[PDB]
Amino acid sequence: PKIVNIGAVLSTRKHEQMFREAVNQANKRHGSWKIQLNATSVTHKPNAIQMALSVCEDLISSQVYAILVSHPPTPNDHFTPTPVSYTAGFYRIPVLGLTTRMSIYSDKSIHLSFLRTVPPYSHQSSVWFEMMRVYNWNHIILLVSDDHEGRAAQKRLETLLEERESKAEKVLQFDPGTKNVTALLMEARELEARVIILSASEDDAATVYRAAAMLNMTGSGYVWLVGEREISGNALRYAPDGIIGLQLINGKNESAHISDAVGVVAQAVHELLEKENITDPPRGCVGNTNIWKTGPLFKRVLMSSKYADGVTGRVEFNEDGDRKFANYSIMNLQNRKLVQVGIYNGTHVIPNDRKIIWPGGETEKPR
Amino acid sequence: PKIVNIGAVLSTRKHEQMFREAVNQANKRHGSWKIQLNATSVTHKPNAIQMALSVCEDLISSQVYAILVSHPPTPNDHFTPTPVSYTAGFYRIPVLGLTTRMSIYSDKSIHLSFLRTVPPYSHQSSVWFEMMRVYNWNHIILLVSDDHEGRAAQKRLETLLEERESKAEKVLQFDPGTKNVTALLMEARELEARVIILSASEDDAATVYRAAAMLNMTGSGYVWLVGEREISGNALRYAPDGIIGLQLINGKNESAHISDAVGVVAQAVHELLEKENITDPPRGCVGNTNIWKTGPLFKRVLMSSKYADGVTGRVEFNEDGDRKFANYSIMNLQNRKLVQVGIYNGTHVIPNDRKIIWPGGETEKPRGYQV
Ligand SMILES: *[C@@H]1O[C@H](CO)[C@@H](O)[C@H](O)[C@H]1NC(C)=O
Ligand SMILES: *[C@@H]1O[C@H](CO)[C@@H](O)[C@H](O)[C@H]1NC(C)=O
Ligand SMILES: *[C@@H]1O[C@H](CO)[C@@H](O)[C@H](O)[C@H]1NC(C)=O
Ligand SMILES: *[C@@H]1O[C@H](CO)[C@@H](O)[C@H](O)[C@H]1NC(C)=O
Ligand SMILES: *[C@@H]1O[C@H](CO)[C@@H](O)[C@H](O)[C@H]1NC(C)=O
Ligand SMILES: *[C@@H]1O[C@H](CO)[C@@H](O)[C@H](O)[C@H]1NC(C)=O
Ligand SMILES: *[C@@H]1O[C@H](CO)[C@@H](O)[C@H](O)[C@H]1NC(C)=O
Ligand SMILES: *[C@@H]1O[C@H](CO)[C@@H](O)[C@H](O)[C@H]1NC(C)=O
Ligand SMILES: *[C@@H]1O[C@H](CO)[C@@H](O)[C@H](O)[C@H]1NC(C)=O
Ligand SMILES: *[C@@H]1O[C@H](CO)[C@@H](O)[C@H](O)[C@H]1NC(C)=O
Ligand SMILES: [Cl-]
Ligand SMILES: [Cl-]
Ligand SMILES: [Cl-]
Ligand SMILES: [Cl-]
Ligand SMILES: [Cl-]
Ligand SMILES: [Cl-]
Repeated sequence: PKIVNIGAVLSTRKHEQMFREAVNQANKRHGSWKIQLNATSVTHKPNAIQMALSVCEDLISSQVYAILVSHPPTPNDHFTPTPVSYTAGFYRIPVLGLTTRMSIYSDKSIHLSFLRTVPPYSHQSSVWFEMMRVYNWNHIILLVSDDHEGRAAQKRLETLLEERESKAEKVLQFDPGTKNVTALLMEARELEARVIILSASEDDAATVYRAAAMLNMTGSGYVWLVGEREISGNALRYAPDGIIGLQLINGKNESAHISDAVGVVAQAVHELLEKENITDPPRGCVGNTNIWKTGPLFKRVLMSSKYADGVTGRVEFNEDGDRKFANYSIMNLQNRKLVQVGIYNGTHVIPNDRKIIWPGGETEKPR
Repeated sequence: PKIVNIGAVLSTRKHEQMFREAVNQANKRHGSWKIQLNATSVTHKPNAIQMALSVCEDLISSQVYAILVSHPPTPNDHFTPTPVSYTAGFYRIPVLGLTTRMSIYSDKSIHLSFLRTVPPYSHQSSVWFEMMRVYNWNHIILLVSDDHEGRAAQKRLETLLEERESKAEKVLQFDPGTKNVTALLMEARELEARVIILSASEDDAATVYRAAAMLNMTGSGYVWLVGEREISGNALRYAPDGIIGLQLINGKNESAHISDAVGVVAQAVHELLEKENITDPPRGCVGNTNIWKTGPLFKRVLMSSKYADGVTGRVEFNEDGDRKFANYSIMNLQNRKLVQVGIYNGTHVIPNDRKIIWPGGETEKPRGYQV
């Protein structure tokens, strides 16, 4: 009866409980004959020192094969995984994030021991790419954050725009923390195109919306295309009517992602302990300066795993650990109410019977 | 020929060249017939995402043996090495700290590729213990911030007090960054002990200094014994006359450490290349998830290295993580002006000629102890 520990850092005590269930439920699902999956976990810490310290003292110390990182889906939490990733990445222990959508985790270096059940915001540009053409606009204005996250959605959208009739036109970028995006929009206003795509924080989207309206870029022939987040929080409070944003279906549904992540990890642990040339994970974090050799192997099996019937539906991973084929519900601001006017899944936009109102009030697609 | 690369993250463009010259000088001093030291460096980055990325794209990408980390010595930059230590720790490349004194880096098991030519703030408790040896304080209230830093200072002082017939008369901890301390200091004032040891951030120190001056804990009987930081910035603007604080000699001196680090990294890299089974450091960051097995070795070489005639004293690193063992200087607040009233060698507190006015303008030494 081989005991295999699985660690998680989660939001609440009830989620710790939800994890303990989902694990030993998936334990009976697979078969407790050969291996028996064990759940050990800790409540999340917002203080990234105290957090990194907990991953050693509470998780890695008790022989863990992989860690799940969860936290409140708030914009001043979306980085509580960085310490966990760095600490566990030290020994090559795969970290399975399930809330955070920050693109820095999907980079080709730094977070090499990381994968997630939810796509980064930079992938919302794959929807915008389909959106363009479905509604036949193909000359756009683009403004991104000029922090990593912003350029990550620019670099992507513009890659898809290559090889294609549609071109970038003019890419503009602002300093992340600014009030005063006036002279930047002022320059965009006199430009050719009037379908604006935005990538910003909740409060930064708010600042451009606020200043866009003050410069009369808010209505008529203008189209505003954003993602989720640019229609969350204060961004919603100051958004122009007729803006098109997105929302990741099941994105904030933490109980779902605990269920699916335990799904793939259980499924991939059995897959792993079949190879029979594997080492046990280190119980270290104390003068232990060596990795476990079968670390990255487990990580490769992890992110090449295929797992349909998931509660977030058909969960498989990226070239570098991102969720593949995720469902975004297309949103639209009609009279201060976000109404589902479409739905993107994997690829392709599929609108419903309900009609879109465009920025300014006038129905019927602008140019 | 044979080129050996050394990385560095430093404060300015002119500190970068300061580093490059120190590497060139280390070659002209060492052998340099077999191996020739080289200098690749980047400037420091506040934003921790951009710093981690720079360590990969600029430093690790240039096949680096060890990375030096410096930065402005502001209380806002003291954490800048965490992304460097994590990113380079990922491959077991040794990171050498020059300016940060945060105690978290000294920890067992969080930063295992980290070195520093400067001791942590928690080590100031070694100085306070000696301050109590001289000046016979045997009854103390010790208030520390209830974070890792404050707790690190109380754990080390309590250890030192344990192996002696003593402990803190009472230990008090406040929530880092609170603006109400009035309550805590109330139960402190009614105690027997009258010498107060504080371990707080520079802004937290000011909060307690005025909450203390108000409940009347500044005059006469009291002794205020703190460390650097509790006498820096907003603290010291609000610190009571007669407060005694520490100041790490050549702590804020970048060029002095840029030199000494290059010195010991040069001294140790020669030692390493003297050995059998040495593998080259990782070429790049991208899609690379193996370490270099000699990384841990090289770090153990670095830590057991000795270096006399630094500029900053005798350079050597202890076992715990690694931290220098060298001189501090005792400062006293007189007429709102910090004047040196003593100096601490590696071991003993040794008073100077200059006389020392205690809290509340008092001329002669108090004893704490209720009076
Ligand atoms: C299994 O998990 C429990 C907590 O759920 C933990 O206390 C125990 O140590 C784990 N088993 C092993 C063998 O470590
Ligand atoms: C900042 O905004 C002010 C008024 O809102 C304006 O006068 C100034 O030109 C703006 N500059 C930039 C760079 O946005
Ligand atoms: C603002 O410009 C838009 C053109 O997009 C137009 O609908 C509206 O009449 C303008 N209003 C003013 C006051 O200039
Ligand atoms: C989480 O997911 C469930 C379905 O699995 C659904 O009721 C809802 O969207 C979320 N509810 C809670 C309580 O998290
Ligand atoms: C939505 O995605 C599915 C499965 O990934 C794909 O086959 C299909 O093209 C999309 N929807 C429609 C209506 O075709
Ligand atoms: C040596 O360092 C310089 C920068 O000072 C760097 O550009 C060069 O590529 C390095 N040479 C080797 C062989 O690594
Ligand atoms: C909070 O502070 C005010 C004065 O600063 C005081 O009236 C009150 O007693 C304090 N309470 C606590 C718990 O510090
Ligand atoms: C008040 O303050 C002075 C110095 O600030 C001090 O000597 C005295 O003991 C304190 N207490 C009273 C009751 O005055
Ligand atoms: C650093 O040490 C040097 C001697 O190397 C000394 O002259 C100076 O005080 C320090 N540097 C600065 C900039 O103060
Ligand atoms: C001061 O310096 C050294 C430590 O480096 C030590 O040998 C000596 O005993 C110390 N104190 C005195 C009073 O000499
Ligand atoms: Cl700007
Ligand atoms: Cl206009
Ligand atoms: Cl920066
Ligand atoms: Cl408090
Ligand atoms: Cl009183
Ligand atoms: Cl010391």
